[PDB]
Amino acid sequence: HWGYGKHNGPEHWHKDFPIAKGERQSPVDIDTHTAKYDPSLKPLSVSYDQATSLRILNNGHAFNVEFDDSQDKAVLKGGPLDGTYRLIQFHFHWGSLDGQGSEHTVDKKKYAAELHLVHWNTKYGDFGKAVQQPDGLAVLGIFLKVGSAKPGLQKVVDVLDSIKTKGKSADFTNFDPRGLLPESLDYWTYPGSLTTPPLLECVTWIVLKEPISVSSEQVLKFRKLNFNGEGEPEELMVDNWRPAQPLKNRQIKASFK
Ligand SMILES: NS(=O)(=O)c1nnc(NC(=O)Cc2cccs2)s1
Ligand SMILES: [Zn+2]
Repeated sequence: HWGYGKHNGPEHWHKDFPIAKGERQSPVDIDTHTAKYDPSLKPLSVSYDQATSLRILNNGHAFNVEFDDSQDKAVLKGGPLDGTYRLIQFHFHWGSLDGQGSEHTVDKKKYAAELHLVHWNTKYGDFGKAVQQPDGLAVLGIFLKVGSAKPGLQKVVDVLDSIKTKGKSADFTNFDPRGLLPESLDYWTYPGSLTTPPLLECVTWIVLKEPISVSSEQVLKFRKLNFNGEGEPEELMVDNWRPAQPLKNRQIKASFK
């Protein structure tokens, strides 16, 4: 099955998922000088005050913190979006070294990790229907650099020992995702895809300009997770990022000058 190793990594995905070579694949390199300011772009509206987190799961590729999305509790609106997108889960991609780990790059620069807050368009009724639509998802992407600790990330870091291996889950209630956001909501936006199989071209990507800083100890704990299940040979969950894909016929728009 697919993964991030030598024999099943991103260069192999197209064999099971031919859309891997499609017209709107993600991630991409964000060339900041080529991105065009669009003064018609609205400010982002992030309303996470009523967010209800449920649990955290190691899925063998990353870990997902999942939310109750059966009501408008945590929603993303505005920006390039029409309508309301409901938060369903967040996860990260990270490196084996601080010099790599992000999926999007900025003028070819790689960050240590990248946070993805995944939202689905409520007009499609549920996530499964939404991913079949070109405007089905909105993923808010936030870069992580190594520096000062992010206090709002610590509760995530501390539960990771309980989900070390593939298939392990733990209760994860009352987590506030607002503690993962940077100060500024200036963003770049472009139409793209899921960055893991099935690689569906259903995502409006909104990537924040300002990274958050996390500590060396915090990202070190991400790297102690396992791709494998318990009782299988240990393989550290690191470098679970897809590299930049061709931009093709797309324009990246910026919300800021
Ligand atoms: N890296 S990414 O954000 O582009 C993604 N790639 N695949 C994804 N699949 C899902 O979010 C399905 C799930 C919904 C709720 C729990 S899992 S997100
Ligand atoms: Zn992701």
